[PDB]
Amino acid sequence: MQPKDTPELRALYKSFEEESIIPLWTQLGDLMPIHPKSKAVPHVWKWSTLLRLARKSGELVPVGRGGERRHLGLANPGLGGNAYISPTMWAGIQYLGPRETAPEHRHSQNAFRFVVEGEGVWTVVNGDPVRMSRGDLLLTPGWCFHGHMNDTDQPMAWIDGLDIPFSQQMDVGFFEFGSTDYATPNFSRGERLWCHPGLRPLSGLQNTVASPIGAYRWEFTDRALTEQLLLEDEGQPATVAPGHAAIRYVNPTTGGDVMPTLRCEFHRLRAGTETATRNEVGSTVFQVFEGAGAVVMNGETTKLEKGDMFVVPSWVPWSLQAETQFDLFRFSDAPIMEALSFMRTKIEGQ
Amino acid sequence: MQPKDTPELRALYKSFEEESIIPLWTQLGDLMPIHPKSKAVPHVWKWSTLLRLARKSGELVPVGRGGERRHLGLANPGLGGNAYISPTMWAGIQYLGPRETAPEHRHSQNAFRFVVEGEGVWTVVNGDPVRMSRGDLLLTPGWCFHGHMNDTDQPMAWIDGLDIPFSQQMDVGFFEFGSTDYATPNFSRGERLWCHPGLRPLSGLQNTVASPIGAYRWEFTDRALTEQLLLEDEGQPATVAPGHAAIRYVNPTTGGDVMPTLRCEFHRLRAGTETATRNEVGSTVFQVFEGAGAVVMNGETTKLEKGDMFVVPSWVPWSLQAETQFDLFRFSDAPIMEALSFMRTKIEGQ
Amino acid sequence: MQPKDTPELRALYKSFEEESIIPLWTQLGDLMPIHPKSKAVPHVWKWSTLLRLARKSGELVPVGRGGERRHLGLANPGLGGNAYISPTMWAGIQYLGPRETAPEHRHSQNAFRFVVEGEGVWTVVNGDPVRMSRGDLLLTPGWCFHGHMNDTDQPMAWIDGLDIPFSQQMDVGFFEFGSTDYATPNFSRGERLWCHPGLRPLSGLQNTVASPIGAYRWEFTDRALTEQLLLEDEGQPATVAPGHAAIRYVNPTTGGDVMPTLRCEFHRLRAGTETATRNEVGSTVFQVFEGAGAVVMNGETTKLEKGDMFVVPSWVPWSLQAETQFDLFRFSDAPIMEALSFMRTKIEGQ
Amino acid sequence: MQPKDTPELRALYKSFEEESIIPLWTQLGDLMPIHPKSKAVPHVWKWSTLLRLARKSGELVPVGRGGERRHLGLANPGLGGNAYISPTMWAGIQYLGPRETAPEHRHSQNAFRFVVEGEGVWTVVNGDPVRMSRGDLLLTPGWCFHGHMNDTDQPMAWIDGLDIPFSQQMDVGFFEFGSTDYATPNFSRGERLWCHPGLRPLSGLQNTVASPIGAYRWEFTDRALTEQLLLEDEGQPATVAPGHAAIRYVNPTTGGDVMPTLRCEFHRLRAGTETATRNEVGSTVFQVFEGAGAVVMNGETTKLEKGDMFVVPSWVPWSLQAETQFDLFRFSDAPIMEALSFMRTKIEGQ
Ligand SMILES: [Fe+3]
Ligand SMILES: [Fe+3]
Ligand SMILES: [Fe+3]
Ligand SMILES: [Fe+3]
Repeated sequence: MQPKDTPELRALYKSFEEESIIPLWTQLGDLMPIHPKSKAVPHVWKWSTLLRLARKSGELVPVGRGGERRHLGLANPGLGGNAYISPTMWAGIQYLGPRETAPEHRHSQNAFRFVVEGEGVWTVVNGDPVRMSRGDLLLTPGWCFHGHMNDTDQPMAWIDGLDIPFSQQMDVGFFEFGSTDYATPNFSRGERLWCHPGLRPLSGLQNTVASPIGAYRWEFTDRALTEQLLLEDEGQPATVAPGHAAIRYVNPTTGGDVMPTLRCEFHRLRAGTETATRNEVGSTVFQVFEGAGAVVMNGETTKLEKGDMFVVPSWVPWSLQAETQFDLFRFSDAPIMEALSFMRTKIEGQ
Repeated sequence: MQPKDTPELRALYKSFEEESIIPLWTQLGDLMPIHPKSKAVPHVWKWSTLLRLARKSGELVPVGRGGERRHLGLANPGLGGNAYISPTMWAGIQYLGPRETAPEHRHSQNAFRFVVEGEGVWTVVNGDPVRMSRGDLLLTPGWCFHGHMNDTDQPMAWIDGLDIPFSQQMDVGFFEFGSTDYATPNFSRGERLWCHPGLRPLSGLQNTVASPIGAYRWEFTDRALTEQLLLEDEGQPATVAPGHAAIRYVNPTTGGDVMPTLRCEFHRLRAGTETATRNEVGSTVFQVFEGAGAVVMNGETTKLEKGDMFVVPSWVPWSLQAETQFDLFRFSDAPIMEALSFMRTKIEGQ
Repeated sequence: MQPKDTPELRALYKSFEEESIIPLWTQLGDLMPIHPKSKAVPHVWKWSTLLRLARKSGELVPVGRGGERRHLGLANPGLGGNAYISPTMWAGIQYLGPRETAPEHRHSQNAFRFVVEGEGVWTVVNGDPVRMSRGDLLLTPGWCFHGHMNDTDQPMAWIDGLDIPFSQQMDVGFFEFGSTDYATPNFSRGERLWCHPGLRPLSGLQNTVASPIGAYRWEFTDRALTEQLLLEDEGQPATVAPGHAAIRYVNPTTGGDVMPTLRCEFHRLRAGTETATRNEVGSTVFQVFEGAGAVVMNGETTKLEKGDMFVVPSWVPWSLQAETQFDLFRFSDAPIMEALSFMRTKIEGQ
Repeated sequence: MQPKDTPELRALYKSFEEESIIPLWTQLGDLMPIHPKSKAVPHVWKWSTLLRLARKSGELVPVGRGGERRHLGLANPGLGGNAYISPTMWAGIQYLGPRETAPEHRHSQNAFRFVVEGEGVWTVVNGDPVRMSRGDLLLTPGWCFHGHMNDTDQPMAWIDGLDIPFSQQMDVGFFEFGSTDYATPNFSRGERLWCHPGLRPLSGLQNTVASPIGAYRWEFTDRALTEQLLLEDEGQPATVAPGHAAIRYVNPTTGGDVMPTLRCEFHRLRAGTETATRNEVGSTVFQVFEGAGAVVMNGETTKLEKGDMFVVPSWVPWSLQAETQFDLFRFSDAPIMEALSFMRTKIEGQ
C-alpha cells in the first residue's frame, strides 16, 4: 500500500503472485468489520406474485421437461446471482402438481417443508409416510431418505428450507439415490411414538441429533399460541413480550432445535402489537402465515400481506407490527451461531 | 480377629474404643458384598386390604386428631421398623376425605402423586392449581410450594412417592411453611404452556432440573401405550419387547427424568406376555393400575390383582406375566444409580 | 397420635402391624427437618494418637493374623458403632508393614489413597504400577483392579477414603477377586500420557467417568498453591479468599471431579488467615498435612496439629484459622449432592 | 432447461429476474455433490521461499509504510484471489521486526500464534503478558484484547491462524480498538494457574468457551510425544497408530478443543512411519516443524522439508511419510464440522 514503489518492491510482488502469497499491507477491503455487514440485503417477496409465477410454472413446465424440479428459488439481490436467500440458507417455493411424485434420495444437508397451500401429499421419510397439510412443518433431517407422492388431483405449495449455502461454502455436501408402496396413513410412526406430551417411548431412550417427529401439525401450533395469549388475558406469564405469543419447534429427545443447523419458530402477535427492535447475529426468514401487518428493516417499513416472505441478514435491525392478529412462521441459522459462540443480541428495550 | 489375645492386645482395643477407632481385622460382616444384598426384601401389598384400612382410617381419624396426616405408609419388613418401602424411597397411600385441605409447605425432598381413585382435588404447586383424577401423575418437585384442596364430598386415594429415605440417610433435608383463593381450573398454567407435542414456549428457553409439567394426564398415557401395541400389530418397531408397550415420564426441557432422584414409567403388557427376568441396580415399586397377572421375585410367583403394589429391592431378579391386558405404574431410584455410574443390568435374554 | 383410643382403633393398629403399614399420624420423629441434622457429629482425631496405635498395630498384628487388614477405621461417635466417618464416606489409616503385599481385587465402590508417611510402595491399578510417596493422591476408581507391593523394609501410612457407607446404604456394592510381576517404574503409564498440562493424547479422545491419572504427585500440588499465594503478593486474582490458596483435584478428560462420588481438594492458608464460616450440604474430612492452626465447628474451637484429621457433617458451620502456613488435604461427598441438585451453601461473608 | 422455449416462457423468465426468483430447473451446476468437492485445492508452500520473501519484506516495508501489517497471507490458488488458505481458515506468516509493537484490539474471530523462529516477544492477552518462543502455541481467543511487543533487536516469525474466512462468509465479525506497561514475565498468570497437571484452581470452577491457557509451551509438547514413542517401545498402548505419536491441544476446563472454531494438534512420526490414507470432512493445515518426509494428496507425492506448510481441503485423501523423525504442527476447522454433525472419516485401514 504505502511501501516505496521501487524496482525491488515490484520484484517482491512478482515473487508473491508466483508463490501464491498475498501480503496484508496491500489489502484495502473490510478485513474485520466493526459489526457484521452482510453481502445479503433485506428483501421481501410478495405471495400474490410468487403464487402467480408458481401457477404459470405449473402450465409451462411439465414432468419430463423440468417439472421434477418445479421449484422457485428465492435469491438475495446481494448474493451475486446465487439462488440463496441468505449466506447460510436456501428457501424456495416447491409447486407440486396433480399426482406428482419424486423418488427417494438422501443428502447431508438438513431440510424442512412448511406447507402453505394444499393437502393430501405424503413425504415418505426413511420409509415412514408423513401426511402434509396447510400449516404443518415437516422435517427431512440430514441423511434421511426422503421422497414424496401427491395422492390428489390438486397441486400443493410448500416452503423448502435448506442449509445448502452453508453446506456449499463449508464443503460438507454428500448425496445418495435410493431404490414403490404409496401408503397414505393419517399420521406417521414418528408422530405416533413421539407426539404425546411429556411421554417418551422406552424403545427411544437414546437422544438424537435431529428430532424424530416427522410433522409438527398445525392443530398443536395453533393451540399453543392461543393458550399463551389467553394466559396473558388472565395475568399469567406466557408471552415473550406484551401481545407476542411464540413457540420454538424442538427435538423432544433433547429439548433443543429441530436440526443442528436450522431453528424453526412460530409467532402470533395480537393486533397492534409492535415488537422492540432487535439486532441478532446471523440470518432469519419469516413468512406471514395469516393476517396483516408490517416489518421495519434498517428503518424502512414494508407493509406485509398473507403469504409474504422476508429476510433479515446478520445484524440488520428489525421489528414487526401487527395490524390484525399477525401469524408468522420463522427460520434461521441461529443453532450455528450458538453452537460456535458467535451469537449476540441487542434489544431496543434493554 | 486372629491376633494373639494377649494383655497388650486388649490394651490396644481399649485404646481403640477410647479414640473411636474401629480396626478392619476384627470386622466380620459383609463389607463389600459380591453383588447387592439389600436389607429391604421383596414384598406385595394387596389393594383390597389397603383400601379397607384406608376407608376405616377415614372413620377413625378426623381432622384435629391425625386426619391431616391420614397417610398409610408402606414399610419394608426388612428395614428395622422404618416407614420406608425401599432404602431410597417412601411410598404411602394418602386418603383424603370430603372437602379436606392442606396448607402450603416446601421441602428439598422430591415427590410425586399418582391418583388411583377419585376426581376433583387440586394440588396447588407454586400458586399454579393442578386438577387430579384417576391415572394422573402429579409432580411436586423439590423446593416447590405445594398444598391442596378437595372440591368435593367424595374422598380420594393417591400414591405419595418421595425420596425421604435417601434424603434422611444422606442429610439433605430442608423444609419451610408457606402463607387462600381455592381456584378450580381444568388445566394448570404448566400444562397449558408445556403439553403441546414438540413445541416449547419462547418464554421457557432455560432448561430446568425438574419437569415444568404439573400433571401427566391419563388420556395421554393411554394413547401412547395403545399406539405402541397398534404399531406392533402393524409390523412397526415400538414396543421394548414383544407384547410390552412402555413409556417413561420425562421433563420436556431436557428429555430426561421427571425429577433428579426419581424415575416414573408406565407399562402396558398384552395378555400372555411374560417378561424376561431382570436384575437391575437399586429399587423399584410397581402398582397394578388395571388387569390381572403375576410377578416373580427370587423365583417366587405372586398373583397380582387391580391396585396391588410391590417392591423389587436392588439386584432382585424379577419379571411380570400378564393374564389379561396388564397396566402398571412404575417408579424407582434409577436416576440416582445412573447419575453416579452405579447402574448395572442383567437380562435373561442377553 | 391423637385419634380416640377405642377398641376399633386398636384393631386398626393391629391390622397395620400385620399388613406392614405404618400410619403417618402416629409418627413423632423429625420427618422432614428444617435443615440437615446429621446423626454424624463433628469430631477430631489426633495424629500423635493414631500413629501410636498404628505402630503398635504393626507389632501386634502380623500377616496371617489380621495384618492383611491392618487398617484403623475412623468411626463417627454418632453412627451407632459403624466404622463410618460420615454417613457417606469411609476413612481409615492403612498401616503397611515391611515388604507387605495385597493381591488384586475390584469393587464398584470408588476409592483414593492419600500418602501421609513413607515412600517406595506401588499400587498396581489395572496392571499399571503407580509409585507412592508423602503427599501423593492415588485413585483406584470403581471397577479398577488394584493391589499393591511394598518394595522396602520401611512401613507406610496412608488415608484410605472410600464411598463404602453410601454404597452400603444404597445397595450398589459389587466385588471380584483378580489373578505376580512386581515392577517398580518411577511414573505410571497414566501419568506419562496424562500429566502434561493442556495436552491430550489422540489415543484418549473418549471422556471417562473417572480420572485416568493414577497419581496426583506432591510436586505439582505444591507448585500450584505457591503460585496462587505469589499471584496474590503481585495484585493478581488467584486465591479464593484473601490468604487462601486452593486447588481441586480434577479428571482431565472432563474438567470434573476425580470420581463420581468423591471430591478431593488441597488447601494452603497463609499464616493468620481466618476463613469465613460455611454451612455446606453433605460431609467433608480434612487432614492437616503441614503447619498449625485450628478449626471451629458449631462454635467450638479445636487446636489442630500436623496430621490431625476432622469431620464436618452436613450443614455444620465450620471455619479454619492458620497459625503458621496451614496445608490441608480435603475430601467430601459433594459430587453426589451436586449431581442430584441437593447442594446448598451459606457463607458468613455473603 | 428443457421447458418449451416459447414466448410465454421467456415472459415467465423475465418476470423471474424482476422478482429475484431463480427456478431450480434451469440450474445446471453441482447443487448437492456426491461428496465434498472444494474450490480450495491441495497446496504446499516452501519455507525456504516464505522465509526469503519474509526477510525481504523486512527490508522493504518499514513501520509507517505497511510494516504494521507485515504479514504474508497464504492464498489457496482455488479461492478466487482471496487471502484464504481454505474456505474456513486464514493462515499467514507474521514477520515481526526488531523492537516492534502493536496496540491492543479485540475481534469476535478466534486466533492462535504458532512460533516458528525467534524468542522474547510478548503477546499481552487481556493484560496478561505471554512470552513467545520456537514451538509455543499461543491462543488469542475471540473477544480477548490482544497486542504485542518485541523486547529484542532480533525479528520473529509466527504462523497466524484465524477463522476469518468462516467469519466473513457467515457474517459474525465484530471488532474494537483498546487503549503501555511492557512487562516481560517468564510465564503468564494463565499458565501459573492452569499449567499444573490434573489440578484446577478453586477460583476457576466455571467452564470457559475457550482455553484459559495462554501458551502451550514447547517443553511440554515435546515430553508428551517422547513418552508416547517410549511407551510403544515398551509394549504399552499410547500411539494412535504404529510409529505415530500425537496430542491434541485442549481447553483444560472442559477437555475439549482450544477454541470453538479451531482444532490444534501436534504429530510426531518415527522414521519410516507411513500413515494410512484418510478422507476427513473440512480442511486442515500442517507445518513441518522438524525433520523430513513427504505428503500424498490426491495420489500426488510432495517431498517435504523443515518449515514447509500444506493444506488438505475437505475430503481430499491424504497421508504422511516420515523419512527422519517427522514433527508437524496441525490445525483445522474440525470443531465446526463436529459441533454441527457434519464430520465423517474414511481410513484406508478400516
Ligand atoms: Fe432432498
Ligand atoms: Fe409435601
Ligand atoms: Fe480395594
Ligand atoms: Fe488480532
